[PDB]
Amino acid sequence: ELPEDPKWEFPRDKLTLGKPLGQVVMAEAVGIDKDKPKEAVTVAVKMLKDDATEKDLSDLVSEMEMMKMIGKHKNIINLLGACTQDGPLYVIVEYASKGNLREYLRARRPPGMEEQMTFKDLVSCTYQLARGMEYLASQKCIHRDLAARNVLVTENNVMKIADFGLARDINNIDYYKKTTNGRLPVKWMAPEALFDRVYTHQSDVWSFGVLMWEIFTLGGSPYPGIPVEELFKLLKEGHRMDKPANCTNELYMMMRDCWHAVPSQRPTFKQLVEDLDRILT
Ligand SMILES: Oc1ccc(-c2ccc3c(-c4ccc(N5CC[NH2+]CC5)cc4)n[nH]c3c2)cc1
Repeated sequence: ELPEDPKWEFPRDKLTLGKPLGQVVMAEAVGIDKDKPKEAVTVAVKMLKDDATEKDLSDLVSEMEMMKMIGKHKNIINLLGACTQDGPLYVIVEYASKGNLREYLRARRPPGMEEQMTFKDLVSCTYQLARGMEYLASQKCIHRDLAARNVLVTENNVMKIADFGLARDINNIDYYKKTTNGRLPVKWMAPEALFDRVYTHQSDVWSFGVLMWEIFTLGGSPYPGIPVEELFKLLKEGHRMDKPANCTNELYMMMRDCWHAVPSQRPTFKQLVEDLDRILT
């Protein structure tokens, strides 16, 4: 069924599938690193469950193809290889030993809210992620699922944009389907995505604002106490989240600018990068 692409193809005899982290498992990939071709490199492998749908398979194939076209960056989980032939589809990606940003932040919370993090650590985290999105945007990629749970942290605390399952080319949003943007978590979605069936880089900027609010609240849930059923109405009425606890007015203004009603009046990722560098220096 799946064509050949031997630049990306990786032998199935050299992949030992370990414990779970579709389903993702810890694996050892012997010779996946070009410069050390005998050593067992720890990677992440995404595959189908036994109860998978036709959509699950085209989603996974779509995700793989997306990660080949976007290329290489410090602040995105990078495609390492793929087993496409002669058995189950395996999509092989970088292992990030400290897991998702949400649990990473919640675990480092000071006591009494129910290694700790500095203001600068939270600004640095946001800045890493803005650089990741500046690259993705420049590669014509819209992510469509920016959230803390879809950021992974490496052993060295590097922030990696993950879960390209919903990612598209900019020119591959269907204005002429009702179902377009139907599988995006609504609490992270720009209103134009919710309503008008569009999605631009400026839709991702809105999401990145929500990610910022998650970062500065140390892994808090957006619109606390507000059901997704009521959020649609509160947004068109112009509701916006209030400032996180130890967060400066400045970074709150940044979140608020990401949540402008008009997509083209929101800042670009390039502008967020410039501004976050000045605050981090
Ligand atoms: O489409 C997808 C592509 C990649 C991944 C994915 C998910 C988890 C990981 C992980 C990962 C690494 C460590 C953890 N841990 C959390 C901390 N203790 C146990 C290890 C969890 C997840 N590394 N790389 C990944 C890629 C998920 C969906």
